[PDB]
Amino acid sequence: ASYTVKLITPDGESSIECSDDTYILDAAEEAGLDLPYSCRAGACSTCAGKITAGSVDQSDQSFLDDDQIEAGYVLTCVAYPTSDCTIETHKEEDLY
Repeated sequence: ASYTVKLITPDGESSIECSDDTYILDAAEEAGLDLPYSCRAGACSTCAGKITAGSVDQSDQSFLDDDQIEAGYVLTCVAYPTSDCTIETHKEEDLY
């Protein structure tokens, strides 16, 4: 289970279900492009999850995550409960 739903990085559709916390670019962006999560908001743009619509950060607080509990749009590389992960175009390095 876990790590299986859908994501999309330089390696388009990736599988992620994070039914055990995590999801972070590590699940996808690292499954094929290795990129740990730490820089924190205001430090990078690699974690631009486009509609994570899955991993529920929960501990958003001041740190960026999902806006409140469902929005990969922000740096969601530090979520908490993860009811399925859905990050598309987490960061195409262009922002079409």
